[PDB]
Amino acid sequence: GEIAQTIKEIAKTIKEIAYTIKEIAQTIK
Amino acid sequence: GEIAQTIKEIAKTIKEIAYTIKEIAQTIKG
Amino acid sequence: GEIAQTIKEIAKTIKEIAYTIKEIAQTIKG
Amino acid sequence: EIAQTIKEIAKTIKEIAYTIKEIAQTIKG
Amino acid sequence: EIAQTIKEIAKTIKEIAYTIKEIAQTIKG
Repeated sequence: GEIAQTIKEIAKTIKEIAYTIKEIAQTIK
Repeated sequence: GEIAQTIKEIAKTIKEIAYTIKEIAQTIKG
Repeated sequence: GEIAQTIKEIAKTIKEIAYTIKEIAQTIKG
Repeated sequence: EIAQTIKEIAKTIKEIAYTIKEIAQTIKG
Repeated sequence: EIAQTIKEIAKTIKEIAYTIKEIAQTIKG
């Protein structure tokens, strides 16, 4: 359903952000 | 409908953030 | 209601973050 | 549970918003 | 599960909050 699919999309995108910010932390530290 | 529309707006904004943070990571990466 | 108000607060804060990360990208690289 | 979890998310996102503003301010002329 | 997905989002956002603080400390330190 539309609510479930949107929440899944949010969860996936937040995990992408978490991976990118970890890559930034690795480049800097 | 208000809940569906608001969480869609949140999803779109988070996708904007995901693109920008990747641009930042790439500029600083050797 | 509490759920509606919290989701509104989340949406507003994420928009603030999206603008700050765009300002970081602009300051670093334009 | 749902109300409390989304309140926790709202608070954590406000913490992130403060930290990202600190980063933006340090690098800005 | 809606509750479980929102809990997973809350956990990922807490990871992001920690990582961004580590980045801010390395840049400002």
